[PDB]
Amino acid sequence: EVPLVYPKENMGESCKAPTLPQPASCPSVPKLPDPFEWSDGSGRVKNLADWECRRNEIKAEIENYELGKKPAPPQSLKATYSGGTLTVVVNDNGGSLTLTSKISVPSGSGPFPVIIGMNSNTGSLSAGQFSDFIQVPFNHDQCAQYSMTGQKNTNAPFYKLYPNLRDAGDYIAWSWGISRLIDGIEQVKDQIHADMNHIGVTGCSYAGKMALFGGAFDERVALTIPQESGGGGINAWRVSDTIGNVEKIDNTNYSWFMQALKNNFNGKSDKLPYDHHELIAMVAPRAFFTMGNPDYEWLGDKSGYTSAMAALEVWKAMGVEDRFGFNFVGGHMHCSAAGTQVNDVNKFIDRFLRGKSVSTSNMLSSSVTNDYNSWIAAWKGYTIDTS
Repeated sequence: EVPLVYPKENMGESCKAPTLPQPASCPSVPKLPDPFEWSDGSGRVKNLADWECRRNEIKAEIENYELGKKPAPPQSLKATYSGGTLTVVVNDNGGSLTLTSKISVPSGSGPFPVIIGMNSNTGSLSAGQFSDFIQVPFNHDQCAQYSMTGQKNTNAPFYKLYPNLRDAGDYIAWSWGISRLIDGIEQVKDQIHADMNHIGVTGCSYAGKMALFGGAFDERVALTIPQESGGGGINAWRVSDTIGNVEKIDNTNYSWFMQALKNNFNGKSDKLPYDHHELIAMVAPRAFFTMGNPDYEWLGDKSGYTSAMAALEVWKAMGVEDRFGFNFVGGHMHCSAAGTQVNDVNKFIDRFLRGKSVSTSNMLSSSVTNDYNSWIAAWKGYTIDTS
């Protein structure tokens, strides 16, 4: 079989860093870059061990051009569970940072699957969809302060611990904090009966982008569920440039992302060696399900829909396309899932987090349409050898 999840945050840390051309020497790839093409233009992924390194090239490209580098695991990490609260103490190069979450543990001997919500248990999905889960809220402000002015708070605890990261995007702090939570859950696992092979992550809107980066950048996340992530999330920068008045390089904020993206690629997103379809593909071969809301134009769902279809090619290539699913539909308020969305994702929570043999074969339901073949025609229908 193809792994559904991995024991380590990054199985490909041993891979060789890709070439990273200066922005002005970057080729103009006007449609969506080829996710299987090595960063140096020298061919295409062949097997699973290759995909891990291509995943790490995508990671390195996203870190280099728009987020900043996720720190490696810290030198020291101590987690404790007392009074319903998990507290995680991080030590690295003479600094400290502490995370604290009020978690809720199901009754019984276990083990229990895990759901990490952004700023809440279960995020913007209902507690009922995870009534049988360990529920761990990620209080993101304990790493970087959420805000919607395009300005950064360099005194937040992450930036105090890595002061030379004050140019990095806030999404790299948040991804790193989610990986520190999972570190602490691992440490206390036998005490709360956590099943480390069934951890999910979810959030909506800004919290949707947070969940996308969080699970893309951590291979111990067995199901990544961004909800209405919009521009800067599942949406491709390129396609969002072709539609109008959406979140895109021109108007997003440059504290969550690096100012370098605007300065080097605004009006020239064809020059990016990557796009966000490959951010989604960093989750492959693990399970992925996302929700759209075309009723809000600011989310740019034609770009999200397009980029999701592009990402699916990576699951197809590995013969696991039933681990990828979405649902685009209107008729619901932002961050409150439509009825069909609650049902669709519940099939994914059952199979990939609860372990039931539900089927998930073709859940690509969307009231949004777009010429997505136009964006992926060059590279498409590739396949990878799975041993």
